This record gives sequence, structure tokens and C-alpha cells, in this order.
Amino acid sequence: RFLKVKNWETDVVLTDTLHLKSTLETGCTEHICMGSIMLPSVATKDQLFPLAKEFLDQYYSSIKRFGSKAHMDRLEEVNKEIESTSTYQLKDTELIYGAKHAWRNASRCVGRIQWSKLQVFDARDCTTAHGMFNYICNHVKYATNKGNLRSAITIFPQRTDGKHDFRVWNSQLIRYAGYKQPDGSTLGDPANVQFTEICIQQGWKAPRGRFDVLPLLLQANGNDPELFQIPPELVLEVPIRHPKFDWFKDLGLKWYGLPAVSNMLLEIGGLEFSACPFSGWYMGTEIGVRDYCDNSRYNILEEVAKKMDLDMRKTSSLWKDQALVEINIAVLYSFQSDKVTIVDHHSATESFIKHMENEYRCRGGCPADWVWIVPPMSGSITPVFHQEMLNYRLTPSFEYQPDPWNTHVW
Amino acid sequence: RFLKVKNWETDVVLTDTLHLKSTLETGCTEHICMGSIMLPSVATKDQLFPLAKEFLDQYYSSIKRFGSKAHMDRLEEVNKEIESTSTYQLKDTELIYGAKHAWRNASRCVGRIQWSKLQVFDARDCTTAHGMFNYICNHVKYATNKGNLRSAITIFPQRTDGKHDFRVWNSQLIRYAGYKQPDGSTLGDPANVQFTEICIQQGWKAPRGRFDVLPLLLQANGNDPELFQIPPELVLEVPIRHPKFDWFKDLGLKWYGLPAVSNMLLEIGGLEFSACPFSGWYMGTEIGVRDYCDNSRYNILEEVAKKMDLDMRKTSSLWKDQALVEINIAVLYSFQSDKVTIVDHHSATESFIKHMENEYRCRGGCPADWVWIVPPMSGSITPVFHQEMLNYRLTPSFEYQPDPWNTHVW
Ligand code: HEM
Ligand code: HEM
Ligand SMILES: N=C(Nc1cccc(CNCCc2ccc(-c3ccccc3)cc2CN)c1)c1cccs1
Ligand SMILES: N=C(Nc1cccc(CNCCc2ccc(-c3ccccc3)cc2CN)c1)c1cccs1
Ligand SMILES: C[C@H](O)[C@H](O)[C@H]1CNc2nc(N)[nH]c(=O)c2N1
Ligand SMILES: C[C@H](O)[C@H](O)[C@H]1CNc2nc(N)[nH]c(=O)c2N1
Ligand SMILES: [Zn+2]
Repeated sequence: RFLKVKNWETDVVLTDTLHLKSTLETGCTEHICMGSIMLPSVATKDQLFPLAKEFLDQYYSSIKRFGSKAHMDRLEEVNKEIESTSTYQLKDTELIYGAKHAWRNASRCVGRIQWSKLQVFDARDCTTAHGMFNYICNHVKYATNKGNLRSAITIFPQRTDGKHDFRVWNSQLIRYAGYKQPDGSTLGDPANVQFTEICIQQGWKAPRGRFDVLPLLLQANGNDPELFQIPPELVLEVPIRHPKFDWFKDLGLKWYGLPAVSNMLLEIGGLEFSACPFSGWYMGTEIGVRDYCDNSRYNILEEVAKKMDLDMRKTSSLWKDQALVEINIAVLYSFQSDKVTIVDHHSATESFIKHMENEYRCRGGCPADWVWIVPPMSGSITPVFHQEMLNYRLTPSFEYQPDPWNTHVW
Repeated sequence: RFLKVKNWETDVVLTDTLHLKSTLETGCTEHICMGSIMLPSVATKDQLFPLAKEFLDQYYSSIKRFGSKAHMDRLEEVNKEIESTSTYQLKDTELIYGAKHAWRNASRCVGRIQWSKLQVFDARDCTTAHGMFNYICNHVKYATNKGNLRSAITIFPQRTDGKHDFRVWNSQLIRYAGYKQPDGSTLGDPANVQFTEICIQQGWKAPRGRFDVLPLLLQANGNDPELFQIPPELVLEVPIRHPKFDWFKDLGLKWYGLPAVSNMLLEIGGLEFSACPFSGWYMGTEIGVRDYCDNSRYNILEEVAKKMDLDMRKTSSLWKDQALVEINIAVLYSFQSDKVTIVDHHSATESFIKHMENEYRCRGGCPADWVWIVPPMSGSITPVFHQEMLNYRLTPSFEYQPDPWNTHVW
């Protein structure tokens, strides 16, 4: 009931009591661990007030006013508001608190040392896709900050009956298109080929190239979604060069500076925000390892190893590993030389350990998903590899949700 | 009750029903996943026959004679033998079956495609530490096979009352010593500094250098353990050179060819074999990444990056990643050029996926520990990174056990 986590590189032991406040379930049981399963698995008023009370208790605790009169009146105000409408509305303060803590609770996020430096854009007054576009543009502009990236979240109206959901159909605000070729191969990003076609179906005119920034597909109040093109001046892009290899330019790679997830669901006090695009900055490996080198993504290890003139006959020459490291030095160098915020996996993972120590100290724990926290290369030469982590579900939280096209009464 | 695991690089889905035969518990609950905890947590006759029956049922099932007369008579023979002595003895056939399946069930072992090619040395007639030494030497000689390594396990008498355990006090049959220096630094292997001292306490005369192969500390029938020096001619060693960098020789690194774990407990049919050294061959990264580059092991990344003349000022130059890849090419090249069996993490992890497909097909599943199966470098450019795995505990099994010195009535 007071669980211990050890770091096997420092012999440091932290004690977790925060997992006692855990509410949702993990997918694991006493007899099966599902910690490597990628995805593990309308509301009513009878369930809502417990969720609202729990959240309001932690909100008022966090401002040194747990159990005060203002707390009780808010509790009663929300209870009575749930009585009337079978839902309720968060204060601006509660909304900002909840969003920050959904990030704080994201066990898969190695970047949480920054969790309290989060800029919350309240878009709950939005009514139309055009409003969404506007709000999203201002998010991109603010978050990008001329390369001095700033963490931000934009929060559209909460789910009501379910058939009036706000949704951003893009998986990220900024992603590159993906088209299948006549010869079956893929140009651009294979991950987005279905979404790229959905935009063509709703009317996108595609410049069938590699790094074509997709338009936005914005659904407002459950209506059919609508296409919008982010102004190109708002899309900061980094050309990828290597500090040593000059042919690396000829590779002609570029990536966007702003990672901004837009397909997740923000849960606060039992309220569901189905459209809550949030952005930070990149860890290098997301681009250099996963985006560029996943076999189902840009899959460039072939080309880079060629230009390096590596022994590609044998798997055991580690030509793949050697090219992988060169690519990630190139992503980092290119972003830093452009003053565009980025963090290498060593800096990021060290900060997460430090963040973990803070959370165990001032909060009694830190939910953490080792499978996701350990970078996709150089695992054990980063300190998180050696860090036991307890994974558990705390709320407020970011949740996955079905893709909108699979569910939307169209 | 019929769980699905997906590979997110191939879109391949396998169905696991084998987890239903799972017996022991994982450490995880519905509310907390402990999949990154490194260690998760005398017998009686009233518990033994269930364990014996379960095992004998699976043994006789596996030879197409489940429920036959020979099965029932063995079941009755073992029941009556447990009645008399409150324990029982395995047939040679059952012992070999159990050991192979303890390996087959080792969810942390990426090497299980080989699980049925296991050479079982029955040492249950051993009575003394000298017998153990002899048996262990023959294991080393056979397994090493002039570099054409062969998987083997040597199985000493099962635990009886508990105070007559056979134990190999070494964590591996072959490991390098570790001594702390006058200036506090460590020479050799920091992992073994406590064990190295224990040998000095029991009488080892140490050649205080780096790669000094430790003696054996063998405990027989619960008596005090005794030191033995493996004949050096039996300890195959590989000098580490690089196919490109000639200074890599000046690094003066060498490792032993035979990885042979000796501190684990083999559980078969509820019987406990506390001394069961088993050996295979190395995956390159065990040496090149963990042994050489863990900060708490040989910690050589410093030196290698120096000789490579790498930018070590910035963490973000990835000098560590770049030196790490060079080291692992050197370990692989050096072993292969010496015809000493080794497998690179690409070959090994590909074979494990293939092994997984076999087990789901012909067995309904394959227990697998993603945290341990994914190599410590180049994670996502190997196929296991993308492979959902269910972890669960099947028996026969290899279990951790306390270090003998912490428990032994001395
Ligand atoms: C500020 C810099 C940030 C960094 C360096 C960072 C880093 C990361 C990385 C590398 C991942 C793994 C993503 C993947 O592999 O696909 C991740 C996951 C995640 N991040 Fe962060 N992040 C940052 C900011 C944020 C912010 C501002 C939020 C929310 C407000 C957030 C919420 C999450 C969530 C919910 C996940 C889990 C995604 C999933 O399960 O698919 N992060 N983070
Ligand atoms: C034949 C070649 C083999 C290869 C390439 C291989 C590979 C590996 C590797 C890389 C690990 C992780 C070890 C670590 O990181 O410390 C491991 C773990 C393990 N292996 Fe294998 N192995 C082989 C043979 C065997 C054999 C013959 C057995 C038993 C008869 C075995 C049983 C185990 C067990 C029980 C573990 C888990 C150890 C733990 O939890 O600490 N392996 N294997
Ligand atoms: N720095 C960042 N990064 C980051 C953070 C959170 C989440 C993500 C993206 N998380 C997506 C992982 C994912 C999800 C689904 C599928 C998938 C779904 C259906 C079919 C096939 C694949 C594949 C992947 C990645 N392979 C990136 C930030 C972006 C915004 C703030 S921080
Ligand atoms: N190819 C091989 N390899 C392999 C396979 C199985 C197990 C192992 C060694 N598994 C040890 C992992 C471990 C355990 C304990 C501690 C530890 C304990 C107390 C204090 C500090 C550390 C540290 C580590 C590694 N960091 C290697 C083979 C050897 C034999 C057959 S196959
Ligand atoms: C099967 C496995 O869960 C899947 O590949 C996970 C592994 N860890 C990951 N970790 C991060 N950060 N991002 C990912 O997409 C994944 N993928
Ligand atoms: C904390 C964490 O569980 C620990 O570092 C694990 C991670 N995965 C591992 N995987 C292997 N193969 N060997 C290890 O020693 C470890 N260490
Ligand atoms: Zn688990």
C-alpha cells in the first residue's frame, strides 16, 4: 500500500502513495501485464457529481482552501447545476488547473517537468468550424513563438449529448500528407494516407509531393467537418542538415517545428473535451528515429546508409544503427542552428528523472509508462531505462478517442 | 478471455489463449502496472501434488499420451511418493521437458526460438562442491564447443528441507572481478565488487586487474561454499577489435564468450532446483551496451568517444550514441572473426517475432516482457519494439532467488 520504485543506476528508492488516488484501470490484472499494449481498454448525471466532487476536492486542496466555504458553495453550485442540466461548466481557473494536471498525469509524456508552464486557450465559446480555425491558428502562432516554442492547449466546448462533439480530425495540427503511388509505393507520410484521402474526399486539392502540410478538418457542434489551410507563414519548418556530412542537404529532408496533438480527449471533472489540441516541442528522436526511420513512416535508413557508404550486406554491420545516430545528430543540429526549440533524448530523460523526484517528494508519486518514456534509441545510456516506474491512471487526463470518421453520424 | 496482441509495423494480430493456463501472479493489478519493476513479488506436501499433477498433465499431453495408463500410473506413483517423502523425483525425460519449458516460458528471454535445442545435464547425483566443480567444468567445455556455442543447463539436486540447498554463489559461471581502488574508483567490473570480496573472504588470492575471471563459489547440500578456479583453457575469451578503427585494440577490451547464468532457481512440477546454471550465447548488446557502457559497469563511453575525437561538450552532439554504435560493431566483428557464436540485436529480435508467431500458432501464445525483450539500443528500428506482448507467468519457470550469502545459516 506504499510501493517502492528503484533506480538501478543510482540505487535511489522512491515511495509511491499517489497510486492510491488512482481511479481508472490499467488493463493489467494479477495474472497478465498489458504494459506493452498500445491502446488499453454518453455520460449520465448519476455518475457526474462523484467525478466533479473528486476534481473539485483536488482543485480546492491545491489552492489551500480544501473544505472552506468557497469550496462547499462551489460543490453545491456544481451539484445544483448538474441537477438542472445534467452537466456543468468549469471556472476558467478550474479549466486551467485541470488541463495542467491532465498533462501532469500523462504517464507516457517524458516532457512533464514543464507541466505547470502550460498556456491554456479557452475556446469554449467557439460555435463553428471557422471559429475553430481561427482559434487553432492563434494557437499555432502563439505556441511557435518564432521558434522559441511555448507549450499550449486550446480547449473547445465540452461534449454534451454526444452527437454535438467538437473534433479536430487531424491527428496533429501540422502533419505532412501521404499518397500511394501508381507503383504502390508511398509519397510523403504513409501514416496519414487515409486522412490525406479523407481531405481529398471532402475536397482537398493536393500538391502530391512529400512534405505537403495537410489542411485542417474541423468539426463543430457535431456538424460535418470543413477544410481549412493554415497560413503557410504560421507553419515553421526546419531544413535538416548535418554538421559534418554536406550531402545530408541533398537528402532534402525537412520537418515542422511544432508538434501539436489534436486527436485526444481531455477529461476534467467528468467533463469531456473531445477537441483539445495541445503542443509542446519535439524530442529529437520523435523525428529522427520514429518519423524518419520507422519502416511504416518515411523509412529513410536505406538512403542515409547508402550516402554514408556503409556495409549494408550484413545485418550485423549495424549499418542501420550507425545511420540512425547520424540522422538524429542532423535533426538536433538543424533545429538548434535555427533557434527552434528541441530537446535531445539525454536532456529530456534526465529532466524526467528530476521531475520524478519532485513528484514523489511533493505529490507522493508520478505515474510513468516505461514503455513510452524510454527513447526509441540509446535506451540504456539514458537514465530512465534504469528507472523503475509505476504506471497508473490519475485524473484529469488525456484519453485516446475513436477517429471521428469511424463514429460520426455523417 | 481471448486476448489480442498487435504488431504496429506489420498490422499482424495474434490471439493469446495461453495466458489462461497462467498460474503465478505478475505484480500488476487492475489499478497499477508494474511491468518495469525489475523484481516483482520451504514447501509442503499439501501444495505439492497439485503442482506435480499440473506438470505431469502437461508432460503427458506433450507426448500424445494425456490420460493414458502410463500417465495415470505416473500420477499415482508421484502421489504415493509425495505421500511417503513429502517430495518426489522427476524422470530424466520429465527433467529435460521441464528445463526446456522453463526456458520456453522465460518471458524476458529474446533467445527462445532455440528453446527446444537445450542440452540438459543431469547433476542430481552430485553430493559435494568438488562434484559441482566437475559438473560445471564439463558444462563450460560442452557449451563453449570451441566457439560453436551450444545451449546447455546443468541441474543439481532439488531443494529438500531448505537448509540443504545446492547453490552456485556466482551470478554467472564466468564473470570478471571487481575491486575498489584506493582512490575510490573501481577496477574490473563494479557489479561484482561484493562477490569479489566474498571470494577474498573465503580465501581467494586476487590478481587485482581488470578482466580477472572470478573463481567458483559452490555450496553443496547446504554446507559452506568452496572456491574453485575454472581451468583457464576452458574460458574462451574474445579480444575486442574494430574492423575500421585500429586504436580500438589499444582500448584493450576483451569479454568471455560464454554467458552462463548460475544464480536462478528452476521450478519444475513444484520441485525447486536452486542450482541450475544455464548458458546460451550472447546477444551483442549485452556486452557492447550494458556491460561496457552502463554507468555502473565498465562505463567506457568516455574513452571511446575520446579516441573518436567526438564533440563531448554538448549532450546534444549525441557523442554517446555515436560511440555506443561503434562499440557494438566492434563486439560483433570481434566475435564473428573468431568464429565465436554471437547474435546481433536485429537478427535476434527478428527471430523472436518469428518465434512468437510459432508459439501463438502451435501453443496459443508466448509470454513476453517487452521491457526486457526490446534491446537496450536501437529500440524502434528492431521489430519487437513495434510488437505488443502479453506478459504472464507459466510454469516450469526460472525464478530469481535471494543471494546465498543473505540467507545461508553459515
Ligand atoms: C513541452 C515539451 C514536451 C515534450 C518534450 C514532450 C515529450 C513527449 C514525447 C516524446 C511523447 C511520446 C510521443 C510519441 O512517442 O508519440 C509524449 C507523449 C505525450 N505527451 Fe508530451 N511532451 C511535451 C509537451 C506536452 C504537453 C504540453 C502536453 C499536454 C498538454 C503533453 C501530453 C502528452 C500526452 C498525453 C502524451 C501521451 C500520448 C499518447 O499516449 O499517444 N505533452 N510527450
Ligand atoms: C541461446 C541463446 C540465448 C540468447 C541469445 C538469449 C538472450 C537473452 C537476453 C539478451 C536476455 C536478457 C538478459 C539480460 O539483459 O540480462 C535473456 C534473458 C533470459 N534468458 Fe535467454 N538467451 C539465450 C539462451 C537462454 C537459455 C539456454 C536459457 C535457459 C535454459 C535462457 C533463459 C533466460 C532467462 C530465464 C532470462 C531472464 C533473466 C532475468 O530475468 O534476469 N536463455 N536472454
Ligand atoms: N513532442 C510531442 N510529441 C507527441 C506527444 C504526444 C503524442 C504524440 C503522438 N502520439 C501518437 C502515437 C501514435 C498513435 C497512433 C498510431 C497509429 C494509430 C493507428 C494506426 C497506426 C498507428 C501511431 C502512433 C505512433 N506510431 C506526439 C508533442 C506534441 C504535442 C505536445 S508534445
Ligand atoms: N545471453 C545471455 N544473457 C543472459 C541471460 C539471462 C540472464 C542474464 C543476466 N541477467 C541479470 C540481469 C541483472 C540482474 C541483477 C542485477 C542487479 C542485482 C542487484 C544489484 C544490482 C544489479 C543487474 C542485472 C543487469 N543490470 C544474461 C545468457 C546467459 C545464459 C544463457 S543466455
Ligand atoms: C507495441 C508497443 O507498445 C508500441 O510500439 C509502443 C512502444 N513504445 C512507444 N513509445 C513511444 N514514445 N511512442 C510509441 O509510439 C511507442 N510505441
Ligand atoms: C528499471 C528497468 O526495469 C530495468 O532497467 C530493466 C529494463 N530492461 C532490461 N532489459 C534487459 N534485457 N536487461 C535488463 O537488465 C533490463 N533492465
Ligand atoms: Zn502491467
